[PDB]
Amino acid sequence: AEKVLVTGGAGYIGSHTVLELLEAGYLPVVIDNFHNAFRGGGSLPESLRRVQELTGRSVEFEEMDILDQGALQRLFKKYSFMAVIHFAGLKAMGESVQKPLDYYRVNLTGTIQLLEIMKAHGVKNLVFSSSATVYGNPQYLPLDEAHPTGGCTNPYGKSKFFIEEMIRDLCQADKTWNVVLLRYFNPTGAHASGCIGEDPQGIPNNLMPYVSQVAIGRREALNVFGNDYDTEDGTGVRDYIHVVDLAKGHIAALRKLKEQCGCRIYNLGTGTGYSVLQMVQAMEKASGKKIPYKVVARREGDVAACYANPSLAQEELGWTAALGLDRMCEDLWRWQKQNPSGFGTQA
Amino acid sequence: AEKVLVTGGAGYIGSHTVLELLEAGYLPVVIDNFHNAFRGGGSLPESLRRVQELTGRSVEFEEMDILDQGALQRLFKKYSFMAVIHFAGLKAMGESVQKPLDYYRVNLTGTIQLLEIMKAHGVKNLVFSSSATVYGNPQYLPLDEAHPTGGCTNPYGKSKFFIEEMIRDLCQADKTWNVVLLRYFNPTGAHASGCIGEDPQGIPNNLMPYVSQVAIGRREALNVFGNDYDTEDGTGVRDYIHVVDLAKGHIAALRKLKEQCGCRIYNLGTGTGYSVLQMVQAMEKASGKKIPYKVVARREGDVAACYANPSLAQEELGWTAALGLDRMCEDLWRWQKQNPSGFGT
Ligand SMILES: NC(=O)c1ccc[n+]([C@@H]2O[C@H](COP(=O)([O-])OP(=O)(O)OC[C@H]3O[C@@H](n4cnc5c(N)ncnc54)[C@H](O)[C@@H]3O)[C@@H](O)[C@H]2O)c1
Ligand SMILES: NC(=O)c1ccc[n+]([C@@H]2O[C@H](COP(=O)([O-])OP(=O)(O)OC[C@H]3O[C@@H](n4cnc5c(N)ncnc54)[C@H](O)[C@@H]3O)[C@@H](O)[C@H]2O)c1
Ligand SMILES: CC(=O)N[C@H]1[C@@H](OP(=O)(O)OP(=O)(O)OC[C@H]2O[C@@H](n3ccc(=O)[nH]c3=O)[C@H](O)[C@@H]2O)O[C@H](CO)[C@@H](O)[C@@H]1O
Ligand SMILES: CC(=O)N[C@H]1[C@@H](OP(=O)(O)OP(=O)(O)OC[C@H]2O[C@@H](n3ccc(=O)[nH]c3=O)[C@H](O)[C@@H]2O)O[C@H](CO)[C@@H](O)[C@@H]1O
Ligand SMILES: [Cl-]
Ligand SMILES: [Cl-]
Ligand SMILES: [Cl-]
Ligand SMILES: [Cl-]
Ligand SMILES: [Mg+2]
Repeated sequence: AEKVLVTGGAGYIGSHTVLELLEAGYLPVVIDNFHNAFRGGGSLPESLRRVQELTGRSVEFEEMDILDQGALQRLFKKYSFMAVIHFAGLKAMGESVQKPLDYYRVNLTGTIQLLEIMKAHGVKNLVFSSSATVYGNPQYLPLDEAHPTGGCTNPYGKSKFFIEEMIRDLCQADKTWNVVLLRYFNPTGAHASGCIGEDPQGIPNNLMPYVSQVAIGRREALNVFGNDYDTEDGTGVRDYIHVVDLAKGHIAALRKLKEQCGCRIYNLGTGTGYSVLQMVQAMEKASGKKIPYKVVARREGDVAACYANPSLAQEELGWTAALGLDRMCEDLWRWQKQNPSGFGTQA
Repeated sequence: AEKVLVTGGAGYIGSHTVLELLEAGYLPVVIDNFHNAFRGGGSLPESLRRVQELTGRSVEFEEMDILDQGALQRLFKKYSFMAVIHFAGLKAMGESVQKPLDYYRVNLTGTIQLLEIMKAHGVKNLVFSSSATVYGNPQYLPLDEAHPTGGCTNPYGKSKFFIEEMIRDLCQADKTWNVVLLRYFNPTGAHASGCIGEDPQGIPNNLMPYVSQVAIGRREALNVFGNDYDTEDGTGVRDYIHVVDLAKGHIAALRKLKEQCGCRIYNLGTGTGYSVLQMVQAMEKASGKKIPYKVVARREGDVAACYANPSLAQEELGWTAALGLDRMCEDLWRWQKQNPSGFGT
């Protein structure tokens, strides 16, 4: 009977998570300001309109910015939330380094405000979207939760780190709060229906969408950012994790909250690292198309290799990433093929 | 632009700095929300009313909160600022650990709003009130700017480190910004006049005001937080710096901004550390009163010794603290004796 508030719920990870919540019997209330989500023909973001169709369950949604104090207050007054899953924020589009204040305002002040509003309304259960970037340049691998944090590169990563810190202090000061900080690795793939997925606007900054776009025939070749790293093939290595697994990890996080767990931090990754070339190859296999690429200059601030140690999460969260590489690629391909130009309003 | 905005200008360090600004020929505009400042009988906070009286120069003031975006907008439209000295914030009333959100809201969100307005109005010159707390538990002494920072014990100190980091990022992103981050050590003392000084409410958390309150007779005895540290006498050692010198350091920071220095960080300390007992003794000498004390348990999170390496500030800012221990004690006593109840009741 008590709701779960989902901020930034119309985005990539958020939409997939709303779907999992609905299927698991939860009742979400979703907010988003369309900063990086496509408007549908109706009131709902297209992503969520599709989630409603897929699940056969209604999606409760309000267009709203987490920076809008009054709206946020009214929302918390109107419903009785039992928890909040916070995805809303700015993510690097390689942008952060150039616009620190936007990241500090949206991510930092936006989250402080949300926490204040939560406290004031007696909602002290949170699931926070963190990231492997908080670990900075890996000092060792795989990255376990004990790996040093902070020392992050850009404003985006620092914003995530500062937020983690704040929540940690909050839990320390008030034993009644429960917060699960989830450090995601590299989310990829799409819901198996092929109806929703990652919907980038313009030239994708991330690997996977660029690859699929080449495979679909929109882009000519993949620009590989350096091949001189200290890795097996010289190309960057990352722990790619299926968005569906990631979304399910959120449900696990809600259950953890119910245990009155205090502050907990978990990596959400598969524990397996793949290089850029390995991802291209898997995409060629999924797509049944050759995927050309060209090696270009390294990208500023890029790390050589990053991958998780997912044992804490398996142990404490009762969660593991069930989907493999081919699944990720096949699911991404399905979304891409069925939606050559991403989301669009209904015909 | 011409004017200098002084946030939290009605506070301890800020009011002394406003005085110095006025004496140096600057034109300040002060804002404060009275969160930790005493209101006078007029518009001005008592501290500033006094500064006005002492300098014979007017104090331009506006009561407002840094968290008020609308008020910030109006302020920046009304005046043409050339720089901003940012003192406004919450300090540990030992509190931080217990009220993180208040600290993060006022210190982080407030500073971010200020930086935004500054950016909006093209006022990209800032002097920020930082603290030696950012260094965390000292790895070596004295503390130079190169010592590691972050990994702060508390929400208050963390807030300070996060702010420095944000400012660093801002300066990186926009080379037109100039920012001087001043890491204060342990501010003490008062203006020579004895008319203004630190005005704590309730039982003071800091050593000096507690000491002065014992001497004046407001407190029975000083509780000494441990005598078993690895210090010459077993008690905590700190770099006590006269608030007047600190205020003067802000003027040196202003001149630094004019060089188009980008982001610079400096310690504001004397480089001389004194123990709790040494301070007690020096205050007995200054006040002519006895200051009884009792040794109690160590205070959670306390560091044995902390003091500055003042070289960089001397070399780069061209500033050094001139007033020593006796002077600090003499000035602190005068303020306390002459104002037994602080600014008012
Ligand atoms: N995708 C990744 O690789 C990745 C990795 C690390 C952590 N994260 C974090 O996880 C979260 C979700 O990432 P994602 O890939 O789904 O990104 P996304 O951009 O698709 O999702 C974020 C959603 O937040 C919304 N939003 C942005 N600012 C808002 C505001 N002020 N008020 C309300 N809504 C606002 C956007 O419109 C968007 O729908 C983000 O916080 C992101 O930083 C993602
Ligand atoms: N005194 C110290 O020992 C010490 C140590 C190092 C750094 N600092 C920092 O130096 C600064 C000044 O310290 P101080 O001793 O003068 O403290 P203070 O409390 O006397 O001065 C702060 C002033 O800011 C005002 N203020 C607080 N919140 C405000 C808000 N939201 N809007 C507007 N005004 C607001 C308060 O009313 C007060 O007058 C603070 O940033 C403090 O954290 C102080
Ligand atoms: C949303 C997000 O948090 N992105 C961050 C994440 O990126 P991260 O590197 O994890 O993820 P990407 O998808 O951008 O890149 C994955 C890998 O593919 C490579 N690649 C990617 C795209 C492309 O067109 N060509 C190519 O060769 C990258 O160099 C990397 O080796 O960590 C990086 C390093 O800390 C940061 O710089 C990014 O801001
Ligand atoms: C760990 C820390 O960051 N603490 C704060 C404290 O520093 P800090 O601890 O240095 O300063 P204090 O004035 O509180 O104490 C100075 C010394 O006196 C001792 N003492 C103090 C009071 C008392 O009643 N009895 C006693 O014995 C302390 O143990 C210490 O050794 O004030 C600074 C501003 O002034 C703040 O910037 C700091 O956030
Ligand atoms: Cl409800
Ligand atoms: Cl007045
Ligand atoms: Cl003016
Ligand atoms: Cl001094
Ligand atoms: Mg393990």
